[PDB]
Amino acid sequence: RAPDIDPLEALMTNPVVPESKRFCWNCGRPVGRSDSETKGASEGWCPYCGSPYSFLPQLNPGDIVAGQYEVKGCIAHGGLGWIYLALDRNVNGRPVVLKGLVHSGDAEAQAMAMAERQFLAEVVHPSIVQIFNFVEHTDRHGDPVGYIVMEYVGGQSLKRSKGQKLPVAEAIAYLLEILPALSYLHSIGLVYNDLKPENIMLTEEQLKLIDLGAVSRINSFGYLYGTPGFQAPEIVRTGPTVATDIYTVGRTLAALTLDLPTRNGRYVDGLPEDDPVLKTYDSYGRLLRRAIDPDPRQRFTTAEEMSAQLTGVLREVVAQDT
Ligand SMILES: Nc1ncnc2c1ncn2[C@@H]1O[C@H](COP(=O)(O)OP(=O)(O)OP(O)(O)=S)[C@@H](O)[C@H]1O
Ligand SMILES: [Mg+2]
Ligand SMILES: [Mg+2]
Ligand SMILES: [Zn+2]
Repeated sequence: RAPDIDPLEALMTNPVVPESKRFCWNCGRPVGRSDSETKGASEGWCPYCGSPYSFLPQLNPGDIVAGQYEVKGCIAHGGLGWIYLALDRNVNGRPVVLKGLVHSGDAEAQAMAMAERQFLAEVVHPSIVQIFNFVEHTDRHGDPVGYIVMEYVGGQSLKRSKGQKLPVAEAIAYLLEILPALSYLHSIGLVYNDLKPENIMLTEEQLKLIDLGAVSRINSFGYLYGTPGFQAPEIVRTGPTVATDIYTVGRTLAALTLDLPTRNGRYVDGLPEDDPVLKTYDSYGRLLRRAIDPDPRQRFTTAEEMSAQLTGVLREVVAQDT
């Protein structure tokens, strides 16, 4: 007899953060580490900045959030802590995903965080993860914390290491599917702000953008955070813009296709000279340089314009590959 297995079990991870992956959310320094003297604590305070940390899950299997979401366990751990899998009692017990909103804060701070992100529930595009709700629950210490509720997205991110870079045609075809989602965001006065391979999910059917935490209004300065090697150099002066999102498209294509030099764990600005890929596909190299131009006024004016040039480049890459 063949067994009846719950397919959710294979989707979840052991709810322990390995020591090599423990960092302070505030100052970025390693925390919760074992030394030649003492064992690393799963929760405590950062010895350098004094910020509280916890690598323990804040929602346990069987917990019910806002009388609606039945927690099943953990999917992954990130910058905002654990990412939980839950079953939505309003939508037939469909598995959904919960993620925290702020690393720390009192009741008023949590309420303000939920309210400021509520607009994401109105973002509707087939290539952008759907946000279903914003809910409150108590953490492992009894203090109320806010959660974003989102659609469960299948597959894995486009993040590729030095040995598994995508062929140019594949990477372009992927970004051509992403660019209309950016055009859609720009049409409603929003910037995605966090485009990078790790935030793009590849499913059995399509591509989907996740991690809407950086989504912001054009020319606003409330959120300036970004990854060195992906973020536009002028973000401090202009705030997020269509031009900063175009720059991230260029950086994303480069990170998916090129063996980019890295320094202190981040990709260096610009593109390497004599790179075999850029010498092979000239129009592609020209498009990337335009997209990452240090002058934002020199970049593609709109995502629709970039898509039009990119379509032309795909035809040329496909023809060259023969
Ligand atoms: N909606 C989702 N559906 C399925 N898996 C998800 C979903 N959101 C996140 N995950 C998983 O969790 C991983 C990390 O998700 P992210 O939102 O990028 O978290 P992050 O690393 O903490 O970046 P931050 O918190 O937003 S600043 C993804 O690579 C997926 O494996
Ligand atoms: Mg992310
Ligand atoms: Mg984020
Ligand atoms: Zn710290």
